[PDB]
This record gives sequence, C-alpha cells and structure tokens, in this order.
Amino acid sequence: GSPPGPPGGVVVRDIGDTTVQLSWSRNHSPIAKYTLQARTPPSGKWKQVRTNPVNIEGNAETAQVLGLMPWMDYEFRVSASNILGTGEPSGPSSRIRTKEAVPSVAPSGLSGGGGAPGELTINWTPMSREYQNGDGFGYLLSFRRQGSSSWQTARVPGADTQYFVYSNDSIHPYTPFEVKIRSYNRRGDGPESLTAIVYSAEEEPKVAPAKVWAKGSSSSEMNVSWEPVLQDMNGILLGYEIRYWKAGDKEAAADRVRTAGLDSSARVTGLYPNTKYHVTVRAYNRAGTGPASPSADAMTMK
Repeated sequence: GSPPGPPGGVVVRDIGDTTVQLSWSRNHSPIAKYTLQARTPPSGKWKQVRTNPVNIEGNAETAQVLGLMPWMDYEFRVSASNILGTGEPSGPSSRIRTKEAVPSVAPSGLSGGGGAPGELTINWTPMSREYQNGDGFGYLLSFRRQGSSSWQTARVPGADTQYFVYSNDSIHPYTPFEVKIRSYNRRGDGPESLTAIVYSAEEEPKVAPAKVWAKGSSSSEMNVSWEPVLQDMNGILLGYEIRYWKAGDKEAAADRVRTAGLDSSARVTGLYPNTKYHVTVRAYNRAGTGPASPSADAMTMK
C-alpha cells in the first residue's frame, strides 16, 4: 500500500529545437497519472514541463515535451501518481542538447568611425551566449556608400568579434556609409539591426595650436589656455589633448587629458605643490592626434 514506484529507463528521442519525445517504462499498483520534470545540468533546479498530451495517462509510456529552448542542455525525469499520492521520481535521463536555431536578436551598439586613411571602422556590442542559439556563431556586416544601392558584405566568425575594419584605396576621408549588422550561426542568419550611418576615417590633425598659456591657480591646480587650431573646410577636429609633466621628468611619461568641443582652455587638477610643470596641447579627432604645440610652463603655488 505504498505510493507507486518510479518508472525507469527514461530516454529521449526526436530531439527538436524546442521539443523532445520522452519514453519510459514500469509495476503492480495502478497508476493514474505520470508527471514530468526537466532541469538544465549541472546546477539547474528541476522544473515542470508542458507535455503533449497535456495529461499523461497511467497506461502511457511516452510523451512529447514542449516549450524547451534551442541549443540547451536538459535532463528529464518522471514520477507516478495514484490514489496513494506520488512516489519518488525516476533517475534522470542521460543529458541531451536541443537542436540549434538561428539567433533571435540583432546585435546592439552598432557604430563606428575613425581609423587610418582609406579605412571604414565599424563597432558593435558582442552578443552573450544566451542569445547565440547554436555553435559556429558570427556576425554579418553589410555596408554601402550612403546614396548607393548595392551592398558589400563581410562575414566574421566568433561571438567575441566586436569590430571590423575595411580598407580600400577608393575610400576618401570622412565618407558616409550606411551600415547594418546581423548575427548568424551554423543554423542560419538572425534578424538585422537598424541601419546606422558610419563615417570612414577622417584625416588626422596636421597642425599644432600656435600658443599655450599655463598658470598655477593654487597648490594643486593649473589653468591652461591655447590658441585654437583653425579648421579649414574638410578638416575634422573633436577637441584637444593636453599633456603635462614635472620639470625633470621625461616628456614621454606625461599625463594626458582631453577636452571635447570648441573650448580653448581647461583646468588641470591633482598636481603637486610648489612644482614646475611643462604643458603641451595638440588637436585630435577619431583618426588620432596632431603635432604638439610649443611647450608652456607653469608653477603650482606653495
């Protein structure tokens, strides 16, 4: 008069990407219903699963499991119930992996810009394993000159791929491109991102600020001002990079701070009291920095 013993020999066949066919067998006591559970090893908790048929009769030895995730590891087990309640669950089936599916989201964070002459640089956020949905994962980039119709594409494998640089001598500086990205795996292509406008590399700055003024404003702070670099048409300027170092130290070891905008002055903090500093300023954009200004000097107060 004990609750029914667990069935045994739980095995899996007909593995889909979202379903499997589970089988088992028994054996004296009448069984009214079977209940099925699944977990994702090794550290997953046992959870209930949807079945077809919805109710597994006591004479049944097979059930379709519904509502699984693609490319996922699962173990399954079965329990038997009658008027005396439910017995212990079976031992778990041997681990299976559901089939792969195309990835289900588009990569995010698509952008780009910068690089060397003749380059188009493109960047994005790599997709974490939870959305990859299969092995042989990678990204498919499509790009064309803004205005044109024909796409060029680039297929790059590896989920950790987070940028791509293309170069062609026919690409002029700061050329606008339409760009879009989709992920893919062994099973096929995922959905495409919104299109982004990405400019090819601009020319790096070629001119230095002509004059820099630096003055210690306290024992640990310095105000720095300079003459802006005159932008000629086509010229791109994002801001300035200020470098400063103690007299007696190597220029190459200078700290670096950047502005962003048309400001022609900056405040530098965290300096040492009663100390002489050298300061240079240079222009920058996404292609790099220009040559340095003549150095200026300043002393922090006592």
